[PDB]
Order: sequence, then C-alpha cells, then structure tokens
Amino acid sequence: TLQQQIIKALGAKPQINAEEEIRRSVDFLKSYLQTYPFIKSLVLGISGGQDSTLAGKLCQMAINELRLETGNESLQFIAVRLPYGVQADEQDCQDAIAFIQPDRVLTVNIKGAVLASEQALREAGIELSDFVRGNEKARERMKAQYSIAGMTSGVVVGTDHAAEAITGFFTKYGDGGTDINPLYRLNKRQGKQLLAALACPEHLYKKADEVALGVTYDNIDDYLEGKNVPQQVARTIENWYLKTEHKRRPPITVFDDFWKK
Amino acid sequence: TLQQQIIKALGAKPQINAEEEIRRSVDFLKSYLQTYPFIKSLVLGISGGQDSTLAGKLCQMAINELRLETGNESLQFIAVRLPYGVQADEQDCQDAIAFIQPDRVLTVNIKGAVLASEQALREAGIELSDFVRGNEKARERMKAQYSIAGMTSGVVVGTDHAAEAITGFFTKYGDGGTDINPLYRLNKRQGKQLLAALACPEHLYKKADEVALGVTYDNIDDYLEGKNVPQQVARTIENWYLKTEHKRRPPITVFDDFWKK
Ligand SMILES: Nc1ncnc2c1ncn2[C@@H]1O[C@H](COP(=O)(O)O)[C@@H](O)[C@H]1O
Ligand SMILES: Nc1ncnc2c1ncn2[C@@H]1O[C@H](COP(=O)(O)O)[C@@H](O)[C@H]1O
Ligand SMILES: Nc1ncnc2c1ncn2[C@@H]1O[C@H](COP(=O)(O)O)[C@@H](O)[C@H]1O
Ligand SMILES: Nc1ncnc2c1ncn2[C@@H]1O[C@H](COP(=O)(O)O)[C@@H](O)[C@H]1O
Ligand SMILES: [Mg+2]
Ligand SMILES: [Mg+2]
Ligand SMILES: [Mg+2]
Ligand SMILES: [Mg+2]
Repeated sequence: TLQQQIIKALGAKPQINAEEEIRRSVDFLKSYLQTYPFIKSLVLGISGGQDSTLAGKLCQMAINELRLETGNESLQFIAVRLPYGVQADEQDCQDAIAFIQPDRVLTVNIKGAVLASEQALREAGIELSDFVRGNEKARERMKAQYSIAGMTSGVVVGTDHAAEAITGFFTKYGDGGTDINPLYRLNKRQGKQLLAALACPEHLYKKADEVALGVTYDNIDDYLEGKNVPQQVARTIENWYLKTEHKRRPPITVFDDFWKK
Repeated sequence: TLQQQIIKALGAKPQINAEEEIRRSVDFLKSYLQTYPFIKSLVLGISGGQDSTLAGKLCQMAINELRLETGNESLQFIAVRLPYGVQADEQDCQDAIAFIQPDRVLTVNIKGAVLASEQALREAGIELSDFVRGNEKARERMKAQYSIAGMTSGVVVGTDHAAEAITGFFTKYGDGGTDINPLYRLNKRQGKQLLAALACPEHLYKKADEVALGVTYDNIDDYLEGKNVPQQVARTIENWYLKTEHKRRPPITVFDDFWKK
C-alpha cells in the first residue's frame, strides 16, 4: 500500500527505544565530525519549540563527548536565536537554552532584512501575502545560519522529522535548507519520548499546523506507525505527500520521471 | 573509472545535436506545465551571462508555444533582474533581454537587503568575508525569486548544467536552490552550441571561475566528453566532485552512507 511505501521512504517505526535513538543521533553527529575534521561547529536555530529543543540538546551532547574524547577545544555548538522583532514565547526560548546549556548563543534579529526585501519587491510591483511573507522569514533564517556556518567552519543542523516530511510542512530552501538532519525518521510523539528521557521540562514540549493540514498530529503519527486510520484521513495525508514530493528531492531535470506518475 | 561514473551521474554526452537538445528542453518545460496546470509562470533571474541567457530563451519559447497551443493567455515568462547596487555589465543584460523578448521583466535591487542582513550579523559579532558575502548575495537572489513565484503561481527555473554540477560551483540553497533545471546534462561549450543555433549575439557568450577551480572550462568540458586529459587535471576535477557531493543531494540523515566512502 501507499502507507507502506511512505513509511519505508521516511524510515518510520511503530515504536522506538528512546535512549537507543538518542545514542543513534548523537553517534551520527560525532561520526560525521570525525570524518570531516575541518568542521569545528554545529549551527542550529533555536525557536523554543519541541523539535529545535531536542535537536539542540543532541548537538551539545555530541560536541561535549567529542571534546572529551579528542581533547579538541575548538569544537563548539552554536545556538542561534532568530527573532522577528520581539518573539512572543521568548521566555520559553530562555528555558530551552537553560536546558541545552549551549557553548555559545548568538541572537540575530531578522526583521530589518525581511522589511528591506519586502520594500525592494514592493517597488518592483510585488506585494506579499502573509503566507509568502512567512516563507520569506524562514529563508532569511536559513541565510543567517549559513553565513554563521561560513565564518565558523560549521554545518547547519536541521530539525526535519517524519511527521513534517510526510506532509512537506516546511519551507523549501527555508527551514528545509540544512546540511544534516539528526531527527529524520522520528514522528511527533516519539520526539516527545526522547525529550522525556532527557528530563526536558514538560512545558517545553507539552502541546503547542493542524489547522492548515486538515489532520491532527495524532492522525499523522498513527499513520506513520502503520496503524489503521479512517480512510478519509489516510487520503488527506497521502494527498499532501504526493503534492510535496518536489520538496524532498533535488531540482527536477529532464531525467526525472516521478512527476509523470 | 570515476570519470565514467561521473559522466553517467550527470548525463553528459561526447557530442550533442543543438536543435534536438533545444527541443528536448522546451518540450520538458511544456510537459511539466501541462502536468501541473496551476503553474502560470516561469521565473528566472537574468544576469547577462551565457547560462541565464540560454535558459531564458528556452523558457520564453516554451511559454510562447503553450499559449498558442492551449489558448491560455494567463501563462507568462518572468525575467528577473537582480542587481547588487549598479551592475557592471548592465548593457549586456539589456542585449540579453532584447534577444529573449520576455513577457515581463521585474528589477529588484538586492543591495538594501544584503546590507541589512550584514548589519544584523555584525551586531551579533559576525563579520563576513568577501567569499561568504558572495554566497549571501546568491541566497538573497533565491529569496527574491521564490517570493515572486509565490505571488505569481510560478516555479523557479535554474541554470545548473554539467560543467557547474561536476565541481559544485554554485551556492548551496543560493543559485542552486531552484525548482526545475532545463540545462542539466549539457557542458559549457555545448551551451554555446545551443546559443549559436538560436542566433544569439556572439558577445553574449563569447568568453567571460577558472581561477578558483585550478582547471579551465575546456579541461572540464573535455573531461565530461570522456576525453583523455592529463592525470593531474583529472585528479583535480575528481577532488572537487567528491568534496561537493553534499551539494547535489538532500540533507544528510542517519540512513545515508555515501559520505562514509
Ligand atoms: N524564532 C526562531 N528562532 C530561531 N530558529 C527558528 C525560529 N523559528 C523557526 N526556527 C527554526 O526553524 C525550524 C523549523 O521550524 P518549524 O517551521 O516550526 O518547523 C525550527 O526547528 C528552528 O530550527
Ligand atoms: N509541483 C511543483 N514542482 C516544482 N516546484 C514547485 C511545485 N509546486 C510548488 N513548487 C515551488 O515551491 C514553492 C512552494 O514551496 P514553499 O515556499 O515551501 O511553500 C512555489 O513558490 C514554487 O516555487
Ligand atoms: N546579477 C544577477 N541578476 C539576476 N540573476 C542573477 C544574477 N547573478 C546571478 N544570477 C542568477 O544565478 C545563476 C547562477 O549564476 P552563476 O553564479 O554565475 O553560476 C544565473 O544563471 C542567474 O540565473
Ligand atoms: N562536507 C559537508 N557536509 C555537509 N555540509 C557541508 C559540508 N561542507 C560544507 N557544507 C555546508 O555547505 C556550505 C558551503 O557551501 P556554499 O555556501 O555553497 O559555498 C558550508 O557553510 C556548510 O554549511
Ligand atoms: Mg515552531
Ligand atoms: Mg518544527
Ligand atoms: Mg555569472
Ligand atoms: Mg552560470
């Protein structure tokens, strides 16, 4: 079935072992850095939400272990705060930072750049809708992170996971534009499982997308776990998947044929 | 050999038929638009250089033919000028536009946005090198094009081809961040062949990268055509290819193993 094919493509499992998955992600990050020794930093945008809090903790753990094992003091995890003006859940971001205990935290306000981009487009004749402005913000955040990685010999860590990949619920070349994604394979509730195992404060992942999707995260997680969900729900999820295949593949060329089916 | 594997992966051929390749690219663009009818525009940044001039002409031809065939007057090709302040070869851009005869030309000056992004980074403690600033400009151009595509129901056309893909000579999520690439498979001199067949003014592609690469475009084209080049030259090209595999694949996950070889 299509459900079977999607589960296989995203690497999702019905149940996972929290600590075992924590080690799988940490060891992954450590192995990559030992294979490419010129990389001295891991860069990640912290939003105060579940996914970035989890990824952030895993990144710091990876660097902490590599330092002790190799003695290389130049390695570091750089957490990046990218507020648009004044961010609402700022206190949550502070709590997330306290939990992660990052080596370094840089704060870059993207408002000025976004307004400038919009002014240039307006003068040319293009006014943006709120939806498009949202993607523009996601792309400015990508830009900031890559400029930081470029000056610190680092790579940009992404928070993409199975529950977001299946619906293509990310901005193309926005938060989707990253170098390495240690959470890929996990669904939403499983991410909470890892945070619980890390003793993360409950309020940082205890409830917050479901509006635009037409399905809840529980529907998506159940689907990814191979469960039997209402047919109408399955069709909605599958429609999103097929519609967004372009977001999970490199630019289309004359050799591609996936879009012909 | 590695040369054989690379040629296969990029789809390059020793010799091509100019008109036949022109039709292959145009028919490709037309087929995609007929498969996804919600797409009403093709968006492409025009720089006055060889690659964008070629891609631009092919895009306009595709739209011209689709309009006559379907009668749909809402379809259009949008050429986008994205100068950083005052562009040097501006006259060449004007000549390129005269050759392409685009339905619409929008001019968006990216200088304001780039300076704003740099100011935000500077205040946080990050000063950019000229190289990194260059990538930042490429990413702001990507941002502008996607905002335009978002408001015009369009897709972003890329100019990536075999001679650039082999060395990864493009900005990750910059000019490399596109939706559909009609030139993919062609080497540099072959691109000139297509322009000659289209009667493009010679000065628009007659000579202009080779500095940073350590090899000339003729070395790269010869390599892609399966020719026997000096071993030192082959090793340099192959080094670039292996080093930039991350640019030609989606973000790295725990399931990938290409980087382990
Ligand atoms: N306010 C923010 N500050 C820093 N990073 C952000 C911000 N908002 C989004 N991000 C990053 O974008 C990722 C994707 O967010 P989301 O769009 O909610 O899936 C998060 O995991 C963060 O890494
Ligand atoms: N079917 C498609 N094939 C290739 N690119 C597309 C397609 N549908 C949408 N896009 C591109 O993806 C963008 C929407 O992605 P996002 O900005 O992430 O919401 C549109 O502005 C187009 O540039
Ligand atoms: N000045 C510019 N104006 C508009 N598009 C640009 C500009 N410079 C670069 N581009 C776009 O980026 C692509 C890649 O350029 P290149 O970095 O020279 O390989 C070109 O084919 C254009 O589509
Ligand atoms: N070996 C690698 N694996 C994954 N990402 C990398 C690697 N080498 C470089 N990068 C990323 O790609 C960027 C360089 O690409 P560019 O900006 O196109 O010159 C660096 O700033 C890193 O974010
Ligand atoms: Mg969020
Ligand atoms: Mg998220
Ligand atoms: Mg150029
Ligand atoms: Mg080019």
